[PDB]
Amino acid sequence: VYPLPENMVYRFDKSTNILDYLSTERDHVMMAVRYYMSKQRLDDLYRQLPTKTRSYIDIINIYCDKVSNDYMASTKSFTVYDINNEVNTIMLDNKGLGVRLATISFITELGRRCMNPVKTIKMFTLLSHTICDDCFVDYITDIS
Amino acid sequence: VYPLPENMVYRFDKSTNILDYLSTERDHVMMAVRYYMSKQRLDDLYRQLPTKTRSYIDIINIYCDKVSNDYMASTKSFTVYDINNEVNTIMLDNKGLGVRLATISFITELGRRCMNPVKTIKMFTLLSHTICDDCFVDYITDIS
Amino acid sequence: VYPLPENMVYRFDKSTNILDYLSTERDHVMMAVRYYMSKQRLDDLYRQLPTKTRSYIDIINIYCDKVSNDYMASTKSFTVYDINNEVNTIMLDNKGLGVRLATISFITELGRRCMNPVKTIKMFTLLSHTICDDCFVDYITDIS
Amino acid sequence: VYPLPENMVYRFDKSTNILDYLSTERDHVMMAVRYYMSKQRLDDLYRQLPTKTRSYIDIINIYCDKVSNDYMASTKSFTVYDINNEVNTIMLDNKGLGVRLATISFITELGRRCMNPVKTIKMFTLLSHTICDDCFVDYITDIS
Amino acid sequence: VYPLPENMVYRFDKSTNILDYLSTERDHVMMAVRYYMSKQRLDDLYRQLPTKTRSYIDIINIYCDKVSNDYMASTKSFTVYDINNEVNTIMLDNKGLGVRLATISFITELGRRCMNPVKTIKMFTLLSHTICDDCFVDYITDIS
Amino acid sequence: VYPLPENMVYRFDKSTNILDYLSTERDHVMMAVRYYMSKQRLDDLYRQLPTKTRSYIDIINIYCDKVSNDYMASTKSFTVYDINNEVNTIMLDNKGLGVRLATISFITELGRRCMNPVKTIKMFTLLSHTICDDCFVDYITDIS
Amino acid sequence: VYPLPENMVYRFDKSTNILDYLSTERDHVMMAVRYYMSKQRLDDLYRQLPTKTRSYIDIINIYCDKVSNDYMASTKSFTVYDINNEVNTIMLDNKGLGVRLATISFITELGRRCMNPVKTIKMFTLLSHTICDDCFVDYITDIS
Amino acid sequence: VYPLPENMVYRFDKSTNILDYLSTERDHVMMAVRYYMSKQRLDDLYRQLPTKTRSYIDIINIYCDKVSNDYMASTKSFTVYDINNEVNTIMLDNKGLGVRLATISFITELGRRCMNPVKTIKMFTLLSHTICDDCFVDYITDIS
Amino acid sequence: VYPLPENMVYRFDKSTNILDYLSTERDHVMMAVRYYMSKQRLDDLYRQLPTKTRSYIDIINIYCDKVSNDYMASTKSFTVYDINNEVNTIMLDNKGLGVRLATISFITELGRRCMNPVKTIKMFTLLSHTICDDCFVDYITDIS
Amino acid sequence: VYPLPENMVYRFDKSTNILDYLSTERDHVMMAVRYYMSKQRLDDLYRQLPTKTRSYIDIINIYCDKVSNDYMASTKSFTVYDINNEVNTIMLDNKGLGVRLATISFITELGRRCMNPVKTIKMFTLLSHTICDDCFVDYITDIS
Amino acid sequence: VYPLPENMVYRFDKSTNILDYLSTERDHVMMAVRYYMSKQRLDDLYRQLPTKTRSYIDIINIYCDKVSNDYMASTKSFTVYDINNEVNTIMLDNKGLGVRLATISFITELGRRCMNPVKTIKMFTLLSHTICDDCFVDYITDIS
Amino acid sequence: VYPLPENMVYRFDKSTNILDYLSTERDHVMMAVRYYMSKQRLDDLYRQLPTKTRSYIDIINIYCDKVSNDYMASTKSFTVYDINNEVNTIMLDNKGLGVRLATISFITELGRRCMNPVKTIKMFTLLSHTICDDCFVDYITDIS
Repeated sequence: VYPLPENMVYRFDKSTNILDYLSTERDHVMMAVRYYMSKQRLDDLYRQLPTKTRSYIDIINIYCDKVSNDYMASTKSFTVYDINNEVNTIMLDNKGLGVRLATISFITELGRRCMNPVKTIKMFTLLSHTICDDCFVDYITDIS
Repeated sequence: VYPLPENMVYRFDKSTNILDYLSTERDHVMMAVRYYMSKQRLDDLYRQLPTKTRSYIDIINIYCDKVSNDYMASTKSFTVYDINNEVNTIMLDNKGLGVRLATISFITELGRRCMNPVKTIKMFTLLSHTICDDCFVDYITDIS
Repeated sequence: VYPLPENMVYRFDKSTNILDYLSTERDHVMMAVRYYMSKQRLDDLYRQLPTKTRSYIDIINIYCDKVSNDYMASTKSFTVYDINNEVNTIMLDNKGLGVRLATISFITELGRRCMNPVKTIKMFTLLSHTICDDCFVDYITDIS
Repeated sequence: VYPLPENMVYRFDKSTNILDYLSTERDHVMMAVRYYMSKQRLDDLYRQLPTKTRSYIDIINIYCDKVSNDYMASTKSFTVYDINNEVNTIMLDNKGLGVRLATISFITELGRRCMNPVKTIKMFTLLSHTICDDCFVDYITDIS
Repeated sequence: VYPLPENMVYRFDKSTNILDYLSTERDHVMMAVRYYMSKQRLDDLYRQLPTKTRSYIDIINIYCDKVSNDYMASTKSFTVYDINNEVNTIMLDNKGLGVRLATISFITELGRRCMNPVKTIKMFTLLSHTICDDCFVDYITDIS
Repeated sequence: VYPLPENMVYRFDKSTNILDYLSTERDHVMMAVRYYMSKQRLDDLYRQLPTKTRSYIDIINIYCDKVSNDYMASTKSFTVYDINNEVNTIMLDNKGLGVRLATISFITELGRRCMNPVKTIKMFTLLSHTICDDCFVDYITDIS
Repeated sequence: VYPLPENMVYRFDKSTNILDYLSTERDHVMMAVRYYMSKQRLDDLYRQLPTKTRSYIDIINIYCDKVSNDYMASTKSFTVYDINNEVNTIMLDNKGLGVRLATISFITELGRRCMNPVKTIKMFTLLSHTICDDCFVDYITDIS
Repeated sequence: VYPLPENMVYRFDKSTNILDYLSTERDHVMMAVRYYMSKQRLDDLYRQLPTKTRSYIDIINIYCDKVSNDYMASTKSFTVYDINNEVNTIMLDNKGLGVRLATISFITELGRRCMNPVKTIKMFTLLSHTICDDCFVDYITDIS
Repeated sequence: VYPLPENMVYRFDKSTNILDYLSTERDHVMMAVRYYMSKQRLDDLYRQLPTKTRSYIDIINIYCDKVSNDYMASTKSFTVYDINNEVNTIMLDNKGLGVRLATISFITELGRRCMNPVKTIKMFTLLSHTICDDCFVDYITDIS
Repeated sequence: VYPLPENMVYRFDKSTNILDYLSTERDHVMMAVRYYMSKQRLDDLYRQLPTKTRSYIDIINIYCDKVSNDYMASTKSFTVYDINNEVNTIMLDNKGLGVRLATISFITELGRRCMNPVKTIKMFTLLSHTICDDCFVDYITDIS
Repeated sequence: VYPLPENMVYRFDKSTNILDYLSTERDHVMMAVRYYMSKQRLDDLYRQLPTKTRSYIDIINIYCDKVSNDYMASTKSFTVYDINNEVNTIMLDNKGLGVRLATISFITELGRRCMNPVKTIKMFTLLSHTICDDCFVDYITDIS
Repeated sequence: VYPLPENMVYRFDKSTNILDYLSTERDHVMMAVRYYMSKQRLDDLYRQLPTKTRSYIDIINIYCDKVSNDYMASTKSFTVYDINNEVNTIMLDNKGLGVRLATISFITELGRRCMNPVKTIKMFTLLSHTICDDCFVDYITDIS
């Protein structure tokens, strides 16, 4: 509230939201276990990727990291399904590279805000299919 | 086969198994998209964890990393369920810290070998519940 | 003015405001002396803090740094007093961690904008009392 | 479009605009050649600058980098000329350091958005004359 | 006492003196809050200083750091006032650079030993006026 | 002259030639402004280049940097035009990669020696067209 | 022998085997000369390789380094010839990438154990022909 | 040819000579395989050398690296044999350390220029015998 | 037990064995005190060793570290005495360097497993006499 | 003696005292063996310590390192026993944290001066019991 | 002699010339003592220089280092005197900055080649007077 | 004088003594020239020293640096001669290593305090002869 910028308190509430999921010691320990497992798995996955896939990851980092540096998801009842379909529709109409990269950043931010890991990775899996249309694949292979 | 150590060819076949999942350019690009999203999400998650949870992650790293440095999952029809229940049974009988840490490393390795992300993170989620019994939580809070 | 974003010139005026305080060579040298003294004192203070206090500082850095990276004070007649009391009132009503961390960042920014060192550190001293209610202390000890 | 923030797609379109200039392999190679030449020239130029000029560059970095971290050009028919004259007019009226530094950052951003190198460096050359009035030179020599 | 060097126990008592100020959890948290605020403010201040002031800070570091590497303040009732006046008197008689730099180091050490932040920064503010006589300013501008 | 190697004095005269362009404080400040702008623009350009173009830049660095480590332009009336045409003629006769890379290094050195930025970047622009014949593009795409 | 693991003494005997080749001061100096020459040559070779070849080297490092981290040659009368032919036969039957990478690691280990440099590099030369069948080349170009 | 320094085009032709050996994809892959093997072998060799041999390598680096920083081999029909014998003759007459170190650098450069690995390492092997006369061994043991 | 590799649980039990020695807070603090003292003493010891001894330590590191990277002690009633005598007997028969280095690594591992510091350093002291026979000393001085 | 500060020669005699223990090559080699073993054991011990014990070690480092940076043992017949008992007596009377930390630093320095490893670690073991009274444990758990 | 570049053997003879001054162990030890003393003195001198002098040193480094990277003294009877006077004469006629910087590099190289330390530093002392004419001082203060 | 430690003002006077030698701009520039020359010469000298001499320098650093970290010369009429002879006399009586190392540190400190470079290096030259008696050479060769 006021003297404080209202946008500011909301941002801080949002940044401390994980704490509502860490109510007991058991919750903390389970989070630690899952993080260890997930982080080891991701580090290992990258270690098995050949340079073709690594260069595609580099391209995504180049554009998504640039924009991000230059400039309902934490709910219990979260509808990735309609967001997916809305995305699919935007992609059939707009054939630019930009909107595809924008979708990647948008979904990534929903993933940051989502406190359910199974839901998060289902979202990533579905939306990566939707984002990788023939148009996106053609851009990525062209500029790599 | 022979002059080569048979264990060696099997290890190399295993390490190149992801390539059977990367058959088309689209498969490569989707993998790149999912990796970007997953890695951003994990980096962001850690950034929101308070020092209590970070110290619990440190403990797991200390023991699991030590052992790992000192010393059916890639299939289509993978049964985490029975592995879980076998683990649950070992934990009711053996109350040592070691077997709990061993389970973490074991499941982490199954996660490395699993080429299906939704299945992998369901496994982590279920098994982290099973591993974090009152006994494990008590150890972790005691030594942190 | 215009072709330039008006927000931009104001931001640049604000960032060069210290220069009005550095009018003579003597002003520059006194600033250098005070900075040396203050910076040595702060480095020394941290060096005498035990790990309990350091972990509490880490928690503040984790959340305040996250928000800050994700997203009248320079006047002669500055009223910390009413700002304090407004803060105190917000804290009696809102018991969230977020608003407490938001207050820390807000007051820190007023401190950045304040060109009077005695006034600045009186502000910090008063407001740190106000921010550290039983609610904030309970959060910080809980998650550390 | 919508579920996506409209500002976001526009930002991503803007960040991928160079790709319209890299349509053929020849375009990529020529860009690589020009970048090598330009970057070698700039590195070499700095290497021949004495400490007086380097300290003036440091001052610009200190204030422009601070603001930038705290917070029609890509067209074919780009009018630096009127922008220059508008700037010249603002500088005759406003004698603050801030507006001069703001002009530097503003023109630098137009340079980032400009996909024509000859036009870009003509812009820099003209506008550096306009920005470096006696007022700006006096500030810069005073605080260096 | 004895087998131990008496100077040694006194030095260790002195180095652990902050702990008498950190008696409760609230005291620890308030210290953490004030340190965060003060350290952010000081880092920000330096970031707004032009190269002239930075070179003056460098000079102080060069001589005070050299001597320090080559080789009543923590009380409740601390008299900066008489120390100031004693300093002022030494400076009217001794016109050397050395005694001015010695005063800086001396007052800095009193600041280290002072467990009251408002008193500390009042001391720095007053004594920086006293140390920066025309003689000191002349030395500093001459050798910079 | 003599006891000194004549080549040596000439090299030192050449390395200090920028100083004739930095006669006034205004000249120093304008140079600082232009350098800031040019360097920001170049850093930004690289940040928007995809991995295809970056690998082409790497190839140029690999060969031009190797040779350079293993082993009239500063005038007012400089004729890039005839140098261009001489280059064009050498390239129609000699189809080797080496002579193309040699041209890049040669023109880069003329750029180093040129104290006029508009002339320099016109030179780079023209000569990059001339160097990037079908032969050069074919080499670069082949070995990348 | 026993209390010691027999595998351990054998491993240590193997690791100190070079010392039988360094019997005189002359042997040490000749080894130093040959190492300098060989290491300079290899560093220089890499420096002349374009990014295409470097990415192929990266692929080999990615898979061979992964397996190696996860998990008769020192004789006078060493038969690379039959080992080659055995390898050739395994490759005609097994078309997997894994067995090709396994051969690389296997031959590399024979090279480590071989104390004759001319024999070692003849082995590498022959076996690199044998390993690089159309199948291996197709894998490597596909995933790069 | 001319406007270009003739020495320069020749140097660039020389630096790109490996490309004539990398005509097919198979040639690139075989080069990558051989480089991996050779580089692993050399890294492993150094790892088994005791400090005596390492200090002898350091001596060669100290003098050969100093000179190199201060300041027919790529043919099909290359005669190391006569070069060896010419070297042997120079060493019988000149007993200085310098000429021995000069031979090392000279042969190392022939090795850089030689595009045949078996021939290169035969050269190194033969010439290291020739260079390591009693005179060279005496120097190296004396100054180590 | 089973689904888990039995070797794995045993390894994890072994790696967490210190925790049985850290049952109370006092045990933790005493361990911290002893570690500080022991680590300071060892760092200080190395700092007083001349380059002769440091090169001998380097030799041990070179061979023991190589093997270790390439590839009853925690009991209350531990018999170093018989292990010593068994070692002494192996050394009278086997005059190789390898078995001496193997003994060093073997005893070092017993030291890692031993949770009694006085017993551990008695072991090291005795066994270092036994390992350093005239044969070992001759090897070490020869190759240093 | 004189022109030299007598304290200085004594300090240098003290710093070279280990050399009287390194009279033969065998003595050097045994020292190298014992250092390797002791240092490996200590590095390994730390690697098995959980974060609780590590934070207690951090506290000791924070205060003992601060004082040490701010500001009969090498004999054959050394009496730790009476020093222990003197310490025990000081601790029963003085309940400050400082004197406990002073004892740690004092005993650590005796350990530095002691050239007998078995005696040194017996000293550490005994004195760590004596220093870790209920008072010290209470301080350390309170501030961690 | 020939197959070897004659310039090369001469360069290597020159680079190993110090060895004629290190004929005995005593010569080596005295060199080590003098180097320690000289290097400590020079490091200490720089540590007492204020930023004015440091910026003048930076200017010399900028130009002398640039030229050196871009591109009778070791005798017993060395005449600095005539070289000085020749330099003095060149400076009265040539008023450019370049020739002054060239003299610095020239004399520095004579210093490198001079194996007598007293003679070397007399040379530096005399020639620094000669080089620092009013013309050089004016350049250096102007561009700093 | 008093409130200030008298030792402190004297230390600061001593640390700023060079400034009396830097009275004019010419003095600053000459100092910069001499420092550049001396520092280049010393860096170059070390680069030509073989590992034997470097290990002797390491030994001096090990002991002199240890003591220095653990714990009339600036006059116009300075008598190195009598100090030398006093040293010579102490060395004939005291045959310890310590007193020789103490002399090195003592003379090094006189060198730090001496503001005349020719006198300083004459001192180093003379005293290095005096310190390097047969006794010192024997120690240094023994422990290297």
